[PDB]
Amino acid sequence: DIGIDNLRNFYTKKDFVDLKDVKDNDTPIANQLQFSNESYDLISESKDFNKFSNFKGKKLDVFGISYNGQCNTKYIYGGVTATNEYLDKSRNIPINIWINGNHKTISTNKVSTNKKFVTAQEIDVKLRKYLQEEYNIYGHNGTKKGEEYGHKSKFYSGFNIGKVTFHLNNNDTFSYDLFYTGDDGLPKSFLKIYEDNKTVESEKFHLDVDISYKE
Ligand SMILES: [Zn+2]
Repeated sequence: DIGIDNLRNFYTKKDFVDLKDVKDNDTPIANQLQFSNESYDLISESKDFNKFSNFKGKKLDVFGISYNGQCNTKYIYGGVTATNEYLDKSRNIPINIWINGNHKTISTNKVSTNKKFVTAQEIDVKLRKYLQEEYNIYGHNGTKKGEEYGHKSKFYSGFNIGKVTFHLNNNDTFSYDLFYTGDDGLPKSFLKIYEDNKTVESEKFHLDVDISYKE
């Protein structure tokens, strides 16, 4: 299943997109923003055409996972925020985690943001990299961390079921499946979850994470 190696690589090894104060190119394309550098163009795709219209030609930040495009292009789903408000300090997002039923609470510099409104993508990708580093959820993390959970899953890990829930202060929520591989195991499919360019107010949410196994 190609999705095993692609989740591991795209979430936990491949460098995230992280652009600050970059100008969108203001093309006529309604569903795409575009950011150029000397070697390639990054195209962000979204279904939030109203947001994209407001962002055309503006100074923006971009964060998330890109995947290769033809010739001189790379793609990301969403990932875009307005460069107008930032917190004074990065906020480490509190994480309530249940690991095979056992609960703990943690915060870490590894899951943090200074954006007043952060994409869900930025937080999720940071979180999954942290979960891989500490719990080896996708297997083959290259350290001894998470050996205690074993290697029974198809990832060579202790886990094959999991969820991240964004828990907003008003007890609205939304969730992503930590082991979703899309229709074909390819990033162009599984990253499409981020195409809404959903954001959250960084000071006013926390994360609930559940990871477990069923044979
Ligand atoms: Zn909660």
